Amino acid sequence: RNRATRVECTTIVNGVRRSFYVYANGGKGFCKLHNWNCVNCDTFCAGSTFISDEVARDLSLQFKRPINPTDQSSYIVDSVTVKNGSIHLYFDKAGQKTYERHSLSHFVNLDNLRANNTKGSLPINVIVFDGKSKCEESSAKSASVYYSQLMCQPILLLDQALVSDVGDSAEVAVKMFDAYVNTFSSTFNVPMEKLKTLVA
Amino acid sequence: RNRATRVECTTIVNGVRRSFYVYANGGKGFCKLHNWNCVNCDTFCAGSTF
Amino acid sequence: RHSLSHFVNLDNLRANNTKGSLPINVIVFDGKSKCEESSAKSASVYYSQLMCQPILLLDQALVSDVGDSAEVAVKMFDAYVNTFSSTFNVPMEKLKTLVA
Amino acid sequence: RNRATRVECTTIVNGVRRSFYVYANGGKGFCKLHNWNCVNCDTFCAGSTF
Amino acid sequence: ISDEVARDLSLQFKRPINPTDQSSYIVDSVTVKNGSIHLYFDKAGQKTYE
Repeated sequence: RNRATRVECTTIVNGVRRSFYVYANGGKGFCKLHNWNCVNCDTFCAGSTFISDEVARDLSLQFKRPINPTDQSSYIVDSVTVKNGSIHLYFDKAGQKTYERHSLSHFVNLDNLRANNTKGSLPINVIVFDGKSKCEESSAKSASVYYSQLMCQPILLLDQALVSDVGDSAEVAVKMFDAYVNTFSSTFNVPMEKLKTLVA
Repeated sequence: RNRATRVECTTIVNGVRRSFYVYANGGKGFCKLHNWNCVNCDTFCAGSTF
Repeated sequence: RHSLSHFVNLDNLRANNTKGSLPINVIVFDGKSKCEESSAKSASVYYSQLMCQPILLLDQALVSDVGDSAEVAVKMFDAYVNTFSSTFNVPMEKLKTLVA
Repeated sequence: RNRATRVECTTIVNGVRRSFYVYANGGKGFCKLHNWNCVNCDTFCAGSTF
Repeated sequence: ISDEVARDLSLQFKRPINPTDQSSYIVDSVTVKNGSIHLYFDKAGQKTYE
C-alpha cells in the first residue's frame, strides 16, 4: 500500500518541539520480528532503521497497530578504564556486563559536548552531565531520545564527577618542560622575552 | 490499554507557553491512592512520577 | 538543610534567569514588588515539574541580612599585608595588584 | 515498607560505583534527635549505624 | 584486525570487539650482512628485528 521511505514524528526538547525522520524499506519485506518495513535492521550504519522505545509507543498510537521496539534509548555508565590512549566505558545490557571503547581525543573539551550545545550536534556517542543537579539529568534524559534518533545506535551517559578525576595529565610535565627550557637557556644564554612568549 | 511512559502537558510562564513531560509506569500496577500508573511514587529521585 | 555555597550570587538564581535552569531547590524574590511575587508563583509550578520535589520560596529581605561575612576580615587582611611588608619591605605596586 | 533493617545506597569512588548497606532497628523504637531508626549510634561496632 | 577496521566491524555487528595488533611500526636502525638487510624496531617497549 505505502512505498514511503521516511516517516515524520516529533518530540520535545528544552521546551520546544523538533522533528525528525524515520527510514523505511519502501516495499520489500515485512520483518515480522518488529512488523515494520525495515532495511538491514541489525547495523548502526547511516540510513538504517532505528526504532527507539520512547517513540515506538507514539508510532504505534498514530498507526493503530502494535509495534515492537528494537533498542532502548540510552544506558548509564558504571566504570571507565584508560589504557594506551584509549578509554573503555562499562554498562549493562539486558543483564550482561558489556563495554565500549573510544578515543581520548574527544574528551579534551567537555563544554562542547555537554547537554544542549549551541551547535546542536554531537561529535561522539556519549554525553556528560552533573550527577547532583536534577535539572541537568532531566534535560540529558530528554535530549537522549532526540540525539539517539537523529543518528543511529543508543547514547551512553557519563557522569561529570566520575570522568573529572580520570583526566589528570601532569603539571609535573609542565615543570619538566620548564627544567628543559632552563637547561637550554643555560646552554646558549637566550633572552628571556622570546622564551616566555613561546612558553605561553 | 496504554503503555505510554510520557504524557504531554503545557503551562504559561512569562506570557509564553512551555511544555514538559510526566513520567508513568507503562503497564504495571495501578496505585489506587492516586489512580495513576506511577513508578515508585514516594522518592524525589529523577524519573519518578510527580 | 542546604549548603551555603549556592547563596554567594543571588542574581543567577532569582526568578526567570537567562539560562532557564535552577541549580538548587529554592528561589529568591522581593516581598514588596507584587509582580515579582506573581512571577515567582507562576514559575514555581513549571520548575517543580521540570525536576521532582517541591520548590521553596525565599524572601530577599530575610536572607539579605543573614549573609554578612565581615569587612573586619578585609581590615585584618590589610593588617597582615602591612605586617608582611614591614617584615620584608616589598614594593607597593605588586602588593596592590594582588590585593585587588 | 522502609521499616526494614537494611537500606542500600550507592556512592562514586575513583572510577567505579560501589554499593553499601545501612542498618536500622527494624521498627522498634525511634530517635527524636536523629529522626532515624538508629541503633547504638553512640558507639562503633559491627552492625551499627553511621 | 586493526583499530581502523575494528570500530567499523563493531558498528556493523552491534557489539564490541578487541583488535589484535597495531597497523604499522617505524624502523630505527639498519644492518646489512651477507647480501641481506636487517631492520630493527621497538614493539611494546621491547627490541624487535627482521
